[PDB]
Amino acid sequence: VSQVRQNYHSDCEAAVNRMLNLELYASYTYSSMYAFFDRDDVALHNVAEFFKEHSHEEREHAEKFMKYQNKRGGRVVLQDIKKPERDEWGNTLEAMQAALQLEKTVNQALLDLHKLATDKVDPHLCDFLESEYLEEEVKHIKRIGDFITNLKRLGLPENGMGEYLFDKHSVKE
Amino acid sequence: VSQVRQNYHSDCEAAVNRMLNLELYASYTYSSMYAFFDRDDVALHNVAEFFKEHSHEEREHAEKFMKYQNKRGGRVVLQDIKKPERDEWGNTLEAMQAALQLEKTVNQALLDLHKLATDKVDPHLCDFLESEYLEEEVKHIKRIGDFITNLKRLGLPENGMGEYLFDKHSVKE
Amino acid sequence: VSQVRQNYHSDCEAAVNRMLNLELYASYTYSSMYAFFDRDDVALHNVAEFFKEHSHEEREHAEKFMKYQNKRGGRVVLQDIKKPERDEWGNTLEAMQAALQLEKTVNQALLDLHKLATDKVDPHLCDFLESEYLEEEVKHIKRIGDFITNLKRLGLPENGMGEYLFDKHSVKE
Amino acid sequence: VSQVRQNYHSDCEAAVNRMLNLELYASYTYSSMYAFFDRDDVALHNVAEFFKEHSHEEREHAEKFMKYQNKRGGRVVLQDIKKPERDEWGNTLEAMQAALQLEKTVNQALLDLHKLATDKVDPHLCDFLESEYLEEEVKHIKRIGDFITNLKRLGLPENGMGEYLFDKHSVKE
Ligand SMILES: [Cl-]
Ligand SMILES: [Cl-]
Ligand SMILES: [Cl-]
Ligand SMILES: [Cl-]
Ligand SMILES: [Cl-]
Ligand SMILES: [Cl-]
Ligand SMILES: [Cl-]
Ligand SMILES: [Cl-]
Ligand SMILES: [Cl-]
Ligand SMILES: [Cl-]
Ligand SMILES: [Cl-]
Ligand SMILES: [Cl-]
Ligand SMILES: [Cl-]
Ligand SMILES: [Cl-]
Ligand SMILES: [Co+2]
Ligand SMILES: [Co+2]
Ligand SMILES: [Co+2]
Ligand SMILES: [Co+2]
Ligand SMILES: [Co+2]
Ligand SMILES: [Co+2]
Ligand SMILES: [Co+2]
Ligand SMILES: [Co+2]
Ligand SMILES: [Co+2]
Ligand SMILES: [Co+2]
Ligand SMILES: [Co+2]
Ligand SMILES: [Co+2]
Ligand SMILES: [Co+2]
Ligand SMILES: [Co+2]
Ligand SMILES: [Co+2]
Ligand SMILES: [Co+2]
Ligand SMILES: [Co+2]
Ligand SMILES: [Co+2]
Ligand SMILES: [Co+2]
Ligand SMILES: [Mg+2]
Ligand SMILES: [Mg+2]
Ligand SMILES: [Mg+2]
Ligand SMILES: [Mg+2]
Ligand SMILES: [Mg+2]
Ligand SMILES: [Mg+2]
Ligand SMILES: [Mg+2]
Ligand SMILES: [Mg+2]
Ligand SMILES: [Mg+2]
Ligand SMILES: [Mg+2]
Ligand SMILES: [Mg+2]
Ligand SMILES: [Mg+2]
Ligand SMILES: [Mg+2]
Ligand SMILES: [Mg+2]
Ligand SMILES: [Mg+2]
Ligand SMILES: [Mg+2]
Ligand SMILES: [Mg+2]
Ligand SMILES: [Mg+2]
Ligand SMILES: [Mg+2]
Ligand SMILES: [Mg+2]
Repeated sequence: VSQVRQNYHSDCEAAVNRMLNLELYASYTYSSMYAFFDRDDVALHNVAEFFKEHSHEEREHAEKFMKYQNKRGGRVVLQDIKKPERDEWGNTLEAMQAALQLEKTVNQALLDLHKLATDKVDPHLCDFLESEYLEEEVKHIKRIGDFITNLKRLGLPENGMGEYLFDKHSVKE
Repeated sequence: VSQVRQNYHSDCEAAVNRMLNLELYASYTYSSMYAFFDRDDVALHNVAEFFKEHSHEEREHAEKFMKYQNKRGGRVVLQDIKKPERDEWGNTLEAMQAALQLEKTVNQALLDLHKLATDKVDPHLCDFLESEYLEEEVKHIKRIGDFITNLKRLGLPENGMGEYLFDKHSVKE
Repeated sequence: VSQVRQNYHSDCEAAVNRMLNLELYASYTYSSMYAFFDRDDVALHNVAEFFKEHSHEEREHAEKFMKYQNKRGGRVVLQDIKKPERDEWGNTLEAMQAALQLEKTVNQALLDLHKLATDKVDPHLCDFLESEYLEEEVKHIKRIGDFITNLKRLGLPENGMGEYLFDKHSVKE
Repeated sequence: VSQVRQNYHSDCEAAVNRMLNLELYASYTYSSMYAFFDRDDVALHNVAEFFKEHSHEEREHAEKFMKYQNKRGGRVVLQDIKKPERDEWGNTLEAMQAALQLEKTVNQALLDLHKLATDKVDPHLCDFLESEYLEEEVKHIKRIGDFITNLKRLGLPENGMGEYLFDKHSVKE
């Protein structure tokens, strides 16, 4: 084993690699959303830029797992980054609904990793998850839920004026 | 009696303690409104922050009565702060209507205290009320009434787009 | 359930609401202490301002629980804020002794909530408690204990000169 | 009558002149206290300077009544400024006790003038009293009472060390 490795279970190492792939998957889905909202026949630029920012964030989340793996003496093992589930995202409401589920999927995986870390008596990995990931997920989920609420209030999906207003007044940088 | 006490009727002292409790009650009701508008299924953040600010104001109003009581040689006597009348506040219109009635209840109590102070020939307490409270109440009542007018114009309670517009254009910090 | 809610047990949600009430209760007790030490026949202003500051802190602690509840998709439910146990607080020693017990009551409730969160496998709530509350409690308890030690050294309750010296040299802003 | 005079009763004009004399009397008493505490066999300089400051304040209070009288079209009529009741003031406690009674005498006279003004339906004179005098009296009375409390706590009159400590830690500029 690595000279640095101490109290780091094989199962946690593998789970970190799986998590990294999921972060990368989330990044790629948000890129798809960005591109959709930048289409000339969609054209909700502030929405698009929100998704772009989230794509970037998720990619940083992935980088931080790679660094974590090496710090603990584990070995980064990459897998294919699967393409997003959809090619087209309907409208701002549908996209936000998809983003909420994505975030909850990410969160569940983080929570599962934390439970594994707990089981294996790995306080360092717990702390990393709690300090760098779990609160950010709560924040994202809350923000997106709040957006959904507003989109529904604004009459989505039918009310185009409402969709326009949201893009112009909600999606603050 | 206190060495400082001069021209301060027992009835005014007691009425000051009652008023203090009412200020605290008002603060707590506005906190409830804040929390309601911060819910993920409500999500009107600027509305929420308006109520939060008013909660803070009312708590300062209470502190100022405590200081006043001691300055005059009276004794602060606290009672339970009753929970707000509702757990849920419907929508921005219903909440603003409740806030208007709350402010008018506060104002009536202030006016009643002023009449007591007058009756007891206490110019100092009159002046305090006039200089620190009565004008602020008029301002609040006016602001909230103006909001109600606008909320009705915007189609509340039914018109969700109108509610959204209000949150984004009216509730200035 | 709320669209945001994920891994948040009903029991934890209720316990958060109870905790919030206790923070508010602590705030109100410290306000009472402030008012007592501001009395003309007590007149220990720096002591009074220490308690005032703690009142404000506790109220901020309460606000942070309200925000936490909403972030997790729970629902804030308020109860009456009970009046403090005493109307009068004796002297600086008695008050500090009461404040120590108050802080320990708060701490015990936080520790109990953490144990519940642990039992329910809620790392997010653990982290919140550990990062925002538990260390602050240790600090407060230590500070107040240190004050008690000094008050006893200074001859409280009998030694008025000692009480005066404490107010003028210990209770630093 | 003066060309400016409007709604100004002869009784109020005379009462203003009496009040002015009382302000001047208060000033002169505080000067006496200053001189006593500056004696080489008393030597409590910070105490002395507190009284000096109050002497100056009272003299400004008198000036403001003179200006008020002329503004309303009354005529300033001066009387002798009587010497203070004592030549010697004992100690810091005795002096503060005398200052408390002096302030309460001043306050009573102000309150009496306000009642006269009320009776004569003179809102301008009411307002002047409330805005320029009555709150300052409450503040002074409170401050001095607080000092008395502390002086008693410190063991006055017998405890010279306590008197010294008060001069060095209480009588802030
Ligand atoms: Cl290992
Ligand atoms: Cl598709
Ligand atoms: Cl985080
Ligand atoms: Cl706009
Ligand atoms: Cl009285
Ligand atoms: Cl309700
Ligand atoms: Cl006002
Ligand atoms: Cl849940
Ligand atoms: Cl009691
Ligand atoms: Cl902490
Ligand atoms: Cl010192
Ligand atoms: Cl006239
Ligand atoms: Cl004499
Ligand atoms: Cl004044
Ligand atoms: Co752009
Ligand atoms: Co992520
Ligand atoms: Co990067
Ligand atoms: Co983020
Ligand atoms: Co905000
Ligand atoms: Co108020
Ligand atoms: Co405050
Ligand atoms: Co008046
Ligand atoms: Co205001
Ligand atoms: Co202060
Ligand atoms: Co607290
Ligand atoms: Co606050
Ligand atoms: Co931690
Ligand atoms: Co603290
Ligand atoms: Co000097
Ligand atoms: Co004066
Ligand atoms: Co001058
Ligand atoms: Co006035
Ligand atoms: Co003054
Ligand atoms: Mg090797
Ligand atoms: Mg392995
Ligand atoms: Mg933009
Ligand atoms: Mg495929
Ligand atoms: Mg954190
Ligand atoms: Mg007494
Ligand atoms: Mg009474
Ligand atoms: Mg805002
Ligand atoms: Mg009840
Ligand atoms: Mg005014
Ligand atoms: Mg729902
Ligand atoms: Mg439940
Ligand atoms: Mg201080
Ligand atoms: Mg009770
Ligand atoms: Mg910490
Ligand atoms: Mg003429
Ligand atoms: Mg005349
Ligand atoms: Mg000095
Ligand atoms: Mg004579
Ligand atoms: Mg004033």
